[PDB]
Amino acid sequence: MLQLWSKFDVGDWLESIHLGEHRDRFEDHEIEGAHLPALTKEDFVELGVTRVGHRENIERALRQL
Repeated sequence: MLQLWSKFDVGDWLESIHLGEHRDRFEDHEIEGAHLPALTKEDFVELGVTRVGHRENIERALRQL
């Protein structure tokens, strides 16, 4: 479950939803599962998720969780 994911698990989840291109930068920023729901648009841009569609897919995958 989400709250228990390590930074590496977050990276694997990103890959599972076809956003693996962002895992290295999420890993470098030590993003863990518990952090995901609170990340803002600005945090995502800082993590390099600059495409609106990617951010929308991240949110959609979080809701589906």
